[PDB]
Amino acid sequence: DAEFRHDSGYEVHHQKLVFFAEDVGSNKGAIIGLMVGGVV
Amino acid sequence: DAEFRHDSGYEVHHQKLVFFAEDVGSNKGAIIGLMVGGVV
Amino acid sequence: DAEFRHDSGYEVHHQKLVFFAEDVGSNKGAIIGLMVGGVV
Amino acid sequence: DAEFRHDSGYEVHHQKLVFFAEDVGSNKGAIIGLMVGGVV
Amino acid sequence: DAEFRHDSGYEVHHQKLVFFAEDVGSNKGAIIGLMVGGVV
Amino acid sequence: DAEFRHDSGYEVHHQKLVFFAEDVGSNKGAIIGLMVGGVV
Amino acid sequence: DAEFRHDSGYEVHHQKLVFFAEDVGSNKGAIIGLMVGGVV
Amino acid sequence: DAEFRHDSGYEVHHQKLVFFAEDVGSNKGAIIGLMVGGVV
Amino acid sequence: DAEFRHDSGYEVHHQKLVFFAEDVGSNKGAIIGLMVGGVV
Amino acid sequence: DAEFRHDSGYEVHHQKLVFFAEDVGSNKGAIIGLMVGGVV
Amino acid sequence: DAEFRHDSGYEVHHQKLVFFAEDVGSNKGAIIGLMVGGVV
Amino acid sequence: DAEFRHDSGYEVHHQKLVFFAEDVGSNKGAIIGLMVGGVV
Amino acid sequence: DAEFRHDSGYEVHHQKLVFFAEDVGSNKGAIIGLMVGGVV
Amino acid sequence: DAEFRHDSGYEVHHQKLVFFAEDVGSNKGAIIGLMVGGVV
Amino acid sequence: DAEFRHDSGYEVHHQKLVFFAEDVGSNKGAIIGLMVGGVV
Amino acid sequence: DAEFRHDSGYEVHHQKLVFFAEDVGSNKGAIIGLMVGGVV
Amino acid sequence: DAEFRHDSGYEVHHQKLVFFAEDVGSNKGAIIGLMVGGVV
Amino acid sequence: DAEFRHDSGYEVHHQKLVFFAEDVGSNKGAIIGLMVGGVV
Amino acid sequence: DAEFRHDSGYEVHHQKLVFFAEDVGSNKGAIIGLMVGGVV
Amino acid sequence: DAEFRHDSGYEVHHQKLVFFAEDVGSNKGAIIGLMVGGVV
Amino acid sequence: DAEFRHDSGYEVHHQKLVFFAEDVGSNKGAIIGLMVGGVV
Amino acid sequence: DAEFRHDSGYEVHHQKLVFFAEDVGSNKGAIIGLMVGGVV
Amino acid sequence: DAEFRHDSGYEVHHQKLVFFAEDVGSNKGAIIGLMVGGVV
Amino acid sequence: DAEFRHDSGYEVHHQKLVFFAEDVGSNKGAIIGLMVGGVV
Amino acid sequence: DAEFRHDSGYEVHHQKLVFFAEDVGSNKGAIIGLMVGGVV
Amino acid sequence: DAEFRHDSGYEVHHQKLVFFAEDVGSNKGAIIGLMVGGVV
Amino acid sequence: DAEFRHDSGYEVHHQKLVFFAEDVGSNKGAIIGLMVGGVV
Amino acid sequence: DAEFRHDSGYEVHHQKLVFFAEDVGSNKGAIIGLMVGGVV
Amino acid sequence: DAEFRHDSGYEVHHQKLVFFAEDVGSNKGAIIGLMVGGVV
Amino acid sequence: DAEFRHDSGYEVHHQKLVFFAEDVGSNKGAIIGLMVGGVV
Amino acid sequence: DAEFRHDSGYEVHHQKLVFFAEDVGSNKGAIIGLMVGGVV
Amino acid sequence: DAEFRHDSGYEVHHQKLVFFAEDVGSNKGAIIGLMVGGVV
Amino acid sequence: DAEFRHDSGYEVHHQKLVFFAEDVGSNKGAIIGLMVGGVV
Amino acid sequence: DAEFRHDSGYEVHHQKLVFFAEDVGSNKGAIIGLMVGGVV
Amino acid sequence: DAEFRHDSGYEVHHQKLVFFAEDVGSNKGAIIGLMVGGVV
Amino acid sequence: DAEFRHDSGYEVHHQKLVFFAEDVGSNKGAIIGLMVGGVV
Amino acid sequence: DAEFRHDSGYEVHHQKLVFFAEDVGSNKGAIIGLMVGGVV
Amino acid sequence: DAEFRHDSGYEVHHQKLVFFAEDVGSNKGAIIGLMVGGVV
Amino acid sequence: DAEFRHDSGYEVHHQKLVFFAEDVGSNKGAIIGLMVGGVV
Amino acid sequence: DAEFRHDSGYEVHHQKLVFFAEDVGSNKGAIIGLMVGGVV
Repeated sequence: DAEFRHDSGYEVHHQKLVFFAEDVGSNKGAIIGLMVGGVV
Repeated sequence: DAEFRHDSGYEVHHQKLVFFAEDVGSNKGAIIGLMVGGVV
Repeated sequence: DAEFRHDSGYEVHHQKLVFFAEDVGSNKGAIIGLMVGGVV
Repeated sequence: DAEFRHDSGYEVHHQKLVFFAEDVGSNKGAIIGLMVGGVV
Repeated sequence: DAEFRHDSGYEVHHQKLVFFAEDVGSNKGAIIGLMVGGVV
Repeated sequence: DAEFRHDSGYEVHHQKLVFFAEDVGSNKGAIIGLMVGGVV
Repeated sequence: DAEFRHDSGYEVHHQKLVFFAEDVGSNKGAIIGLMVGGVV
Repeated sequence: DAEFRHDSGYEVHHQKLVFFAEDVGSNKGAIIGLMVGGVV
Repeated sequence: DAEFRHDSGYEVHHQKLVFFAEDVGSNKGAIIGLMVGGVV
Repeated sequence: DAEFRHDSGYEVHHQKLVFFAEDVGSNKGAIIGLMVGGVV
Repeated sequence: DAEFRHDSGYEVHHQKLVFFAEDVGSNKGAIIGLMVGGVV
Repeated sequence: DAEFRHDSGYEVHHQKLVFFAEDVGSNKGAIIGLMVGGVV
Repeated sequence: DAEFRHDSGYEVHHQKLVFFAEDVGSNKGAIIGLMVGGVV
Repeated sequence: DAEFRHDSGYEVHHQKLVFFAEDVGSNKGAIIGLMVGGVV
Repeated sequence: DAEFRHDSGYEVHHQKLVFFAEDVGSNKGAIIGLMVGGVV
Repeated sequence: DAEFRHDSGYEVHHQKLVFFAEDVGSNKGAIIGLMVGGVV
Repeated sequence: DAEFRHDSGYEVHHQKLVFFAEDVGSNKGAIIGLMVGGVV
Repeated sequence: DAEFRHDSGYEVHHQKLVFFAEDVGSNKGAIIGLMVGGVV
Repeated sequence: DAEFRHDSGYEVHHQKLVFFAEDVGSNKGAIIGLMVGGVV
Repeated sequence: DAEFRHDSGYEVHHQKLVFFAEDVGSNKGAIIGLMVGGVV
Repeated sequence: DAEFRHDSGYEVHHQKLVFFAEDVGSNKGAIIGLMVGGVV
Repeated sequence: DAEFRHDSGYEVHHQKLVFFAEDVGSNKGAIIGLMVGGVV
Repeated sequence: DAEFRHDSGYEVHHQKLVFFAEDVGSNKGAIIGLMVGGVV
Repeated sequence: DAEFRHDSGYEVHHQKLVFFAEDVGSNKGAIIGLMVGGVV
Repeated sequence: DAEFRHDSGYEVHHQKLVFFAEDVGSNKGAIIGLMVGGVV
Repeated sequence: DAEFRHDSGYEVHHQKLVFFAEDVGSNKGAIIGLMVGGVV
Repeated sequence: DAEFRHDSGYEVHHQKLVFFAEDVGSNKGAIIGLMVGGVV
Repeated sequence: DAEFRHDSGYEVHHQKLVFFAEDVGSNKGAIIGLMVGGVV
Repeated sequence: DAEFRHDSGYEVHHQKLVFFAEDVGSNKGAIIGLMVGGVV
Repeated sequence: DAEFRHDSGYEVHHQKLVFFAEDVGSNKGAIIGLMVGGVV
Repeated sequence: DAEFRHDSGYEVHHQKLVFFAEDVGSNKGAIIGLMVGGVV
Repeated sequence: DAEFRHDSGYEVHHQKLVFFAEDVGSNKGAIIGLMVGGVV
Repeated sequence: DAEFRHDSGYEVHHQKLVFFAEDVGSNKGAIIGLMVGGVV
Repeated sequence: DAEFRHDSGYEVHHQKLVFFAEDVGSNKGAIIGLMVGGVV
Repeated sequence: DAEFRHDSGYEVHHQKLVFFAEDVGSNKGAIIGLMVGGVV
Repeated sequence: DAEFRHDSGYEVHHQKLVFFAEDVGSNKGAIIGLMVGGVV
Repeated sequence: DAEFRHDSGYEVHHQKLVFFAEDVGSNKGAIIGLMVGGVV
Repeated sequence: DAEFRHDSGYEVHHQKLVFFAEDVGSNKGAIIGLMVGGVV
Repeated sequence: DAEFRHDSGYEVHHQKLVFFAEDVGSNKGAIIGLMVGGVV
Repeated sequence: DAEFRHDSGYEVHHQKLVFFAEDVGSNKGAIIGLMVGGVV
């Protein structure tokens, strides 16, 4: 995207498991079926 | 998006499990079927 | 969106489980079926 | 995207497991089915 | 993309496992089915 | 891409395993099915 | 691409293993099926 | 590419193993199926 | 390519093993199926 | 290529093993299937 | 190619083993299947 | 090639073994299947 | 080729073994299957 | 070739073994299958 | 070739063994299968 | 060839053994299978 | 050939052995299978 | 040949053994299978 | 040949052994299988 | 031959042994199988 | 869908223009945020 | 859906324009926010 | 989809223009955010 | 899909233009963000 | 896909133009972000 | 795919132009970001 | 693929032009970022 | 592939031009970034 | 591949031009970044 | 390949031009960056 | 390859021109960057 | 290769020109950068 | 190769010209940069 | 090679010209840069 | 080679010209840079 | 070689010209740069 | 060689001209640069 | 050589001219630069 | 040599000219630059 | 030599001219530059 992202960690006293999945999905811009510049 | 995101952690005294799934879904912009610039 | 988001953690004394799913769903912008610039 | 990203670590006292999957999905720009510059 | 990225490490007191996967997916630019410069 | 990337390491008190895989997927530029400069 | 990359190491107190795989995938420029300069 | 790259090492107190693989994949330039300068 | 590359070493207190493989893959320039200067 | 390369060593306190394999793969220039200067 | 290369050594306190293999692969110039200067 | 190459040694305190192989592979110039100066 | 090469030695405190094999491979100029100056 | 070469030695405190093999491979000029000055 | 070569020695404190083999391979000029000055 | 060569010695404190084998290989000029001045 | 050669000796403090085998190989000029001044 | 050669000696403090063999090989001029001045 | 040769000696402090073998090999001029001044 | 040759001695301090074998080999002029001044 | 579709044309006495766009929209199956097979 | 669709044309005596956009909208199946198989 | 489609043409007495765009939109199967086989 | 498609043409009395674009859009199978076989 | 396709032509009394683009879009199988066989 | 395709032509009374492009887009099989056989 | 293809021609009364481009796009099999057989 | 292909011609009354390009694109098998047989 | 191909011609009443290019693109087998048989 | 190929001609009433280019592109078999039989 | 090929001609009533270029491209077997039988 | 080839001619009523080139390109077997039997 | 080849001619009513060039290119066997039987 | 070859002629009613050039290119066996039977 | 060859002629009604060139290229056996039977 | 060859003639009704050139090229056996039976 | 050869003539109704040149080229056995029976 | 040869004549109705040249070139046995029975 | 040769004549109805030149070239046995039975 | 030779004549009807030149060339045995039975 036209902007950024961020993340942060820091400590813990025991075991830690982390799973991260960002932005699942097709589109982030524009989807166009058909465009016509001009007819007659 | 034209804006950013953020996250934060910090500590804990025992085991921690974390699962993250951001922005599930197709679109973040525009979907359009068809456009006509001008007819007759 | 044109606005950001945030999250926070902090500690606990025992095991903690977290599951997060943000913005489930297709659209965040505009959906258009058909547009006509002008006829006759 | 026209913007960057970031990440952060820092220490912990025991074992840590991390799994990261950035931007899963087809499109980040524009998809066009068919475009016509002009007809008659 | 038109912008860069970043990452960060730092130490820990015990074993750490890290798995990283950036930008899984087909497109980061523009996909065009067919384009016509002009007809009659 | 038209921009660079970065990474960072630093020490740790015990064993560390790291696996890195950037930019999985076909396209980073433009894919065009067919283009016509002009017809009649 | 039109831009460079970077990496960083630094020390550690015990054994470290690193595996690096950069830019897996076919395309980094332009792929064209067929282009026509002009017809009639 | 049209830009350079970089890497960095530095020391360590115990054994280190490194495996590196840059730019796996077919294309870094342009692939054209068929191009026509002009027809009739 | 139209630009250079770089690498760096430096010392270590114990044994180090390094394996390096740069730019694995067929193409770094242009591939053309067939090209026509002009027809009729 | 149209640009140069570089490498660096420096000392170490114990045994070091290095294996280097640059630019694996067929092409670094242009591959043409068939080209026609002109037809009728 | 149209540009040179470089390498560097320097000392070490214990044994060192080095294996080097530059530019494995067929082509560094141009490969043409068939070219036609002109037909009718 | 149309440019030169270089290498460097320097001392060491214990034994050193070096194996060096330059430009393994068939081509450094141009390979042509067949060329036609002109037909009818 | 149209350019020269270089190498360098310098001393060492213990035994050194060196093996050098430059430019292994068939071609360094031009290979042509068949050429026709002109037909009809 | 159309250019020259070079090498360098210098001293050493213990035994040294060197093996040198320059320009392995058949061709350094031009190989032609068959050439025709002109037909009809 | 159309250019000369060079070599250099200099002293050493202990024994040295040297083996040198230059330009192994058939051709340094031009190889032609068959040439025709002109046909009909 | 159309250019000369060179070599250099200089002293040494202990025994030295040298073996020199220049230009192993058949051809330094031109090899022609069959040449035709003209046919009909 | 059309050019000369050179060599150099100079002293040494202990025994030295030298072996010199210059230009091993059949051809230094031109080899022709068959040449025809002209046919019909 | 069409050019001369050279060699150089100079003294030595201990025994020296030299073996020299110049231009081993059949041809230094032109070898032709057969020639035809003209046919019909 | 059409040019001369040269050699050089000078003194020595201890025993010296020299063996010289110049231009071993059959041909130094031209060898012709058969030649025809003209046929019909 | 068409040119001369040369050699040099000079004083020596201890025993010296020299062996010279100049231009061993069959041909120094021209060898022809058969010549025909003209046929029919 | 688990069912097919259909279309029909037939004639007209003058010019006819038709534009068709089937099934505008993201989904035809199922979109779900998250599932849990079982907890404690 | 589990049902098919249909369309029909037939003729008219003058110009006719038709624009058709079927099933505009995201969902045709089922959308689920979160589902739990069972807790305690 | 698990079912097929169809289309039909037939004749007309004058010019006809037809534009067709089937199934614009991301999904025809299943999209899953995250699934868990079982926890504790 | 698990089913086929179809199309039909047939003749007309004057010029006809047809443009066809089937199945524009990313997905036709299954997209999964992350799946877990089992945890504790 | 697991099924085939079809097309049909047939004649027409005047000029006809046809443009066909089948299955534009990234995916036709399955895309998985990350899958885990089992954890603890 | 696991199934074949088809096409059909047949005649026409005047000129016909046809342009055909099949299966535009990256994937026809399976794309996986990262897979884990099992952890602890 | 695991299945074949087909095409058909047949005659026409006037000129016909055909352009065919099948299966444009990177993948027809499987693409994997990283796979792990098993960890601890 | 694991299956064959086909094509068909047949006659025509006037000139015909055909251009055919099969299977443009990188992959027809499997592309793998990195695989691990097993770790600890 | 593991299967064959085919083609067909047949006659025509006037001139015909044909241009054919099969399987343009890098890969028909397997491309692997790196493989590990086993670690610890 | 592991299967054969085929082609067919047959007659024609007027001139015919044919150009054929099979299997353009680098690879038919297997390309491997680096393989490891086993580590510790 | 492990299989053969074929071709066919047959007659024609007027002039015919044919140009054939089989299997343009580097590889038909296996290309290995570097392989290791085993380490420690 | 491990299999043979074939070709066929047959007659024709007027002039025919044929130009044929098989297997243009470097490799038909195996190319290996470097192989190691075993290390420690 | 490990198999044979074949060709065929047969008659023609007017003039015929044929040009044949089989297996143009460097390698038909195995090319190895460097091989090691075993190290320590 | 380990196999033979073949060719065939047969008659013709008018003039015929044939040119044959088999197996252009350097290698038909094995090329090795350097081989080591064993080290320490 | 380790196998024989063959050729065939037969008659013709008018003039015939034949030019034949077998196996142009340096190597039909083994070319080795350097071999080492064993080191320490 | 380790096998024989063959040729065939037979009659003809008008003039015939034949030119035959077998095995042009340097090597039919083995070429070795330098071989060592054993070192220390 | 270790095998024989053959040739054949037979009659002809008009004039015939034949030119034969067998095995042009330097080597039919083994060429060795330098061999060592054993060192220390 | 270690094997014999053969030739054949037979009659002819009109004039015949034959020119024959066997085994042009230097070597039919073994050529050795320098050989050493043993050193220290 | 170690084997014999052969030839054959037979009659002829008109004039016949024959020219025979066997084994032009220097060597049929062994050529050695210099050989050493043993050193120290 | 160690074997004999042979030739054959037989009757002729008209004038016949024969020219024979057997085994032209320097060597039929062994040529040695210099041989040493033993040193020190």
